[PDB]
Amino acid sequence: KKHTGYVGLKNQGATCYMNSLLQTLFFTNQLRKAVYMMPTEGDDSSKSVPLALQRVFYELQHSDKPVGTKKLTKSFGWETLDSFMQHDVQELCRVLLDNVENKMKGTCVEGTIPKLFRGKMVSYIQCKEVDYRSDRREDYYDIQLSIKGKKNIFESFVDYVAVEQLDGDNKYDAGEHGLQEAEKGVKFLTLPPVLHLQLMRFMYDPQTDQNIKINDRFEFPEQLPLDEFLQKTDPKDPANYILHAVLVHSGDNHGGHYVVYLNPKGDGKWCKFDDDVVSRCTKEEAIEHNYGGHDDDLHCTNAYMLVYIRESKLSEVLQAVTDHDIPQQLVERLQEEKRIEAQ
Amino acid sequence: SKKHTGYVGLKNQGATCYMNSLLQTLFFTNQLRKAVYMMPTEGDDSSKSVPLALQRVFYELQHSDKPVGTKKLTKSFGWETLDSFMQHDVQELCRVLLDNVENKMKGTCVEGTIPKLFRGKMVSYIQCKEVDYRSDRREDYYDIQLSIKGKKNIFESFVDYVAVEQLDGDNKYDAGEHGLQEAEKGVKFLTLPPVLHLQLMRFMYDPQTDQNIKINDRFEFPEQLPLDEFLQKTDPKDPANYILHAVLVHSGDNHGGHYVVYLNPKGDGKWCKFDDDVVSRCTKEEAIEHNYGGHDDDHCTNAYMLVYIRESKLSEVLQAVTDHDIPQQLVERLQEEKRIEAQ
Ligand SMILES: Cn1nc2c(=O)n(CC3(O)CCN(Cc4ccc(-c5ncon5)cc4Cl)CC3)cnc2c1-c1ccc(CN)cc1
Ligand SMILES: Cn1nc2c(=O)n(CC3(O)CCN(Cc4ccc(-c5ncon5)cc4Cl)CC3)cnc2c1-c1ccc(CN)cc1
Repeated sequence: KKHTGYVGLKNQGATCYMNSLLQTLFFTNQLRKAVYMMPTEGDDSSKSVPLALQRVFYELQHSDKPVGTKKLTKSFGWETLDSFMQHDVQELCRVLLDNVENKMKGTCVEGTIPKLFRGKMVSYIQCKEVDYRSDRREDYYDIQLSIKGKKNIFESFVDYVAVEQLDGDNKYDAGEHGLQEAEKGVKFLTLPPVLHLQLMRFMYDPQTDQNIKINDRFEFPEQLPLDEFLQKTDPKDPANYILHAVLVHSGDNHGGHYVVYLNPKGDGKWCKFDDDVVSRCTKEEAIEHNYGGHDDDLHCTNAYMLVYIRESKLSEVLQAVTDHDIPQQLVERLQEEKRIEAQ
Repeated sequence: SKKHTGYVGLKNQGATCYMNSLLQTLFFTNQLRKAVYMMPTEGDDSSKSVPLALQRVFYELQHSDKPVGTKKLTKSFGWETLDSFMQHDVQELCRVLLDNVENKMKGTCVEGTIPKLFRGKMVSYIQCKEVDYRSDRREDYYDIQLSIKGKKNIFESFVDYVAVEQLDGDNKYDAGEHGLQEAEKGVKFLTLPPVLHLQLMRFMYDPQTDQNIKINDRFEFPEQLPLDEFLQKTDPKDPANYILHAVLVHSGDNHGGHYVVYLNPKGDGKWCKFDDDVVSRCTKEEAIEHNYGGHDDDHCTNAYMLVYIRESKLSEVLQAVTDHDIPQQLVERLQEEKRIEAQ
């Protein structure tokens, strides 16, 4: 642990992106502190997902040996390779963050999950020839960006908010106005302090009747200005984002190699987390080397998920955690477990 | 205006002597402020509950741009008259306040925050010279009263504090079975807390007037204070190096004099003067050297209490506080309060 100050997670079976996600959440310090505050007193140790996350986080913060997850995987039910093949990374994030948000209801940290992670967008449909429009505001906790045909994150976001035509056979059913020509789009109302972006790195290919991986080059910046994708900017807080984590997949399949790059303090000092092995790495190894190979090389290593933190919130999100942020009760609970196990 | 410094004052409401000085001192003990916010003040009465009254003063100190009142707070613990404050020393009011919140933090996630911040351990011994008898008393302490008359500075006070006293001749020690014996009395520090409260003995009983008088002698205190040599056993993993945080000052010879506090709230050596409702930036010299007290050649303005913070604990003790550290429940309760009188 002393190489970097950070401890790894055991490779325990094939859980694909799990270890990567767990480190990403662990180093969302404000989330971690909120999780320690959950009132898991009466919870049963084997079935409680909130306690199990407390346990993983406690061990990540204090253990100098790699940390196990078997109680965690048992607690939310994904104990086989199939569970991870049949879910996307953001679905596992939703499973975990939903559990702890519900456990935080009625406590001092209620609402921590929404405040850190959920933004607001509006999706619209506008009829060209008649006076009819439909608006639906929608909350989101992650964004799935299209990469195929796009060179970088900015072009992905341009694509995401682009106006789409519904004419010809596409025509919009406008109800009492009949079939109409219209343009459909989405706009961002807000962006959250912690921004979870998944890249669409598998696409359904009819040729094989199965999904294949997209290995194309796709660039993302260390610093991400997003003000121009809001509907209305705030001069008092520009939507400037800072890269926190790069979740990486090497290979073409669920048998590939999953790792995560983080700079946990947000200072641009990066480490690579490869299950039990954590090592310091260059910024290039974390960012540019995970852009993905371009056509010429004749490279299946590339990012599928990025975490950005709003500039204006970085010091709050990444605020230091001391072991006095872990309640004595929980400390004793987990330390009792260690004594039972070691004998 | 609060924008001068970012800090707001407390109203001068009658003669509460050192109270406003001590409230700012505690408010800028950030780790303690956050714990106080975490207290479960659901069902207590606003005019009866001291823990709720402290939350409310702290909440207003953190959010209001007008000076903050204290009548609800003084009413909740009973000191409504100048006599109430005249009869107690500063550390007694501190003890009253910290006792209330610590009791209220039992069973909660922040249980024990008060001892962790403020309590040290000392051992007091009497050792018989000529017979085999020794009496040892371990004791907790939350504050230290330092003698200043005849001492030039804090180091000489601490030298005095731990100096061995001879019990012989007419002040021989009653050693019980061993009769009257000659012995040596002393004190040793086992631990020093992260937040160190030092009262200077600036009032001494004088036989000439048969009453207490203020001692206005020069007594120097440093910005950095190494204390390792006063520990019975030192720790090479954490030296007892302390950083000056606050200087509580008195002007006059009288409880009718002027009470102010100087703080550098962030511990970065940028000082402000807190003069009830008026907070202003000041130089380091006005906070420290100007409060040493007039050297005889010539001043009744001087420090009576200093707060030091252990070097190794500064970033934890002074960890920044956002409004996310205040539970939404409590915010609503205090905002309902404010609307009722606003109308
Ligand atoms: C289109 N799209 N692509 C996505 C994607 O990649 N991710 C990352 C992973 O969830 C999935 C891929 N792994 C790596 C990986 C494993 C095995 C193979 C493989 N096995 C056989 O062949 N190939 C290939 C790969 Cl890249 C990392 C985690 C997440 N969401 C994606 C979406 C999507 C878009 C909209 C919605 C509705 N809002 C829901 C989902
Ligand atoms: C000896 N000793 N001195 C102390 C002291 O100064 N403080 C600071 C104050 O509590 C007291 C002084 N005021 C300012 C002040 C007000 C009025 C007059 C005045 N008016 C007319 O005459 N004099 C003069 C002044 Cl300086 C500020 C707060 C606290 N504890 C002190 C002790 C002490 C030592 C051991 C124990 C047992 N552990 C208990 C107490």
